[PDB]
Amino acid sequence: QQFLDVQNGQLRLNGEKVFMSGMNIAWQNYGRDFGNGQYDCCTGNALEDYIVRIKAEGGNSLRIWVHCDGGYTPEFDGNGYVVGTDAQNTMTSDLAQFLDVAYANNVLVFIVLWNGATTPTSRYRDLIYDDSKLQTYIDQALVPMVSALSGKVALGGWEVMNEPEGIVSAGVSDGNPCFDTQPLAGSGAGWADSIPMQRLQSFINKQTAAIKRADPKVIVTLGSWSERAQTDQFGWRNYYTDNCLIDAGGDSLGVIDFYQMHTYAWEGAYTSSSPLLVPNSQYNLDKPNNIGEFSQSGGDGRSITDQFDWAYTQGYCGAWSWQANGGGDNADSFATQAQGLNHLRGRNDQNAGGRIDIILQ
Repeated sequence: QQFLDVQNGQLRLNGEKVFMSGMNIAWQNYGRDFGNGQYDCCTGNALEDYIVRIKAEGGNSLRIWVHCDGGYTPEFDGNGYVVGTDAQNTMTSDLAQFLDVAYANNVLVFIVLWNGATTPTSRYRDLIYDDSKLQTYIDQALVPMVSALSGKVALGGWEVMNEPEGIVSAGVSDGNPCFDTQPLAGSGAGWADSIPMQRLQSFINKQTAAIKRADPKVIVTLGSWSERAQTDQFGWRNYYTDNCLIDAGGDSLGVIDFYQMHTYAWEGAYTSSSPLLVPNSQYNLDKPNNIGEFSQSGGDGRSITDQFDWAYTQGYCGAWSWQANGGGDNADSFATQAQGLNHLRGRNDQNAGGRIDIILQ
């Protein structure tokens, strides 16, 4: 049995280079889609409809978020130790149902545990700071879930945290360059909290390692809010290299498989080092790279088709637009995002992004 993997700096499925073309969902009911019987009562039909509608437009993948700010899941006891994925222990079965639908539609699913783009709830923040509590998350929620889901063919990968740089203390010197955030000074990082980089990296490293012990074939990614935290080129730094994650968390297995840069324009202009403006090779990375979020509305005027085209032709392993539910600042409509999916449908230039029309059988 074949699952999505990485070789020779390429994303591959079975023999073949593949490109992940799709949308961030990123949720239906934010932080309340999976777990606590929500999928069967309330969210499952809407969520499955996104899978179908994405595939119908020619996409082959999606990114979806689960715990978010920790406000609903996972399930914390009175002292902040985690006792399970959710109060009703439905999360795993809920995701199972979602993944079975994805398989039936030949769509690969990328699952994001935590959100770094909003301020954490105190129980979630405490997992970042207290390893004893984090280990209960790992043992009581994450490992059992990951293990149980380890045979689902449509599970493309896990992602510990969306945009850790939202909650990082930016512009702070350190003797260890892995923990030094001076390259992020003036970037707008740290809009939601000021947690040290080392603690974010450790949190990531430990959970990544735990996912890979529970499922030794699954890939893991980590979506940074801009290129500024995932390249050592252009004056930036790559905070999620094997060496930095291991330096922070101590676990040799806690390494990611593909880099993922999000990109949006600020005051109507992208950075000159935006992944929608430079070819992925200029980042000189040791893993493939996915443009994991972007949008036409959150761009500089270029069209959604221009953006998917750039990702496909200039060295990236995927492109996920923001976002299928159409909601909030910098979200495009589903219809707009569909135009980009349409544009990549049927492509299979192995010298460029590779196969779009994937078949999971």
